Amino acid sequence: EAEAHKCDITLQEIIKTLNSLTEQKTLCTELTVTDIFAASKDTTEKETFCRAATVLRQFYSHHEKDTRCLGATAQQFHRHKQLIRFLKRLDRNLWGLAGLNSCPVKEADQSTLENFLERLKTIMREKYSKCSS
Repeated sequence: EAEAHKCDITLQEIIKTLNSLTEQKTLCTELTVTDIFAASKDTTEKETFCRAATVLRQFYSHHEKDTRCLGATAQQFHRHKQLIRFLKRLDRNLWGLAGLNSCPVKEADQSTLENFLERLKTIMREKYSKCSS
């Protein structure tokens, strides 16, 4: 089924979705998140995708039905379901390519969902330029 590669087209749409996840960078990113980009000795690109894929998992399960991220507006609701569908999509498109179920992401200080979403985009733009071989 593969022809050229599974990193130019698939991962490409995964990067665009990455920037879309930074739309709610104010009320939903006020909580926190492990800093996987705080001390990365020498992990792999597929291991980094699964790690951030687990953190994103809990982000689309509870924060989608939590009131802390809801707010208090009729338009904020219709816009919320939009970020929940884009996030759950990247959940399988990020690690689905990695190939690693076990992903112990419980070793890091309490970073912020903001600085983490920024380092997520950057990491996808410089690391995605090394999938070919």
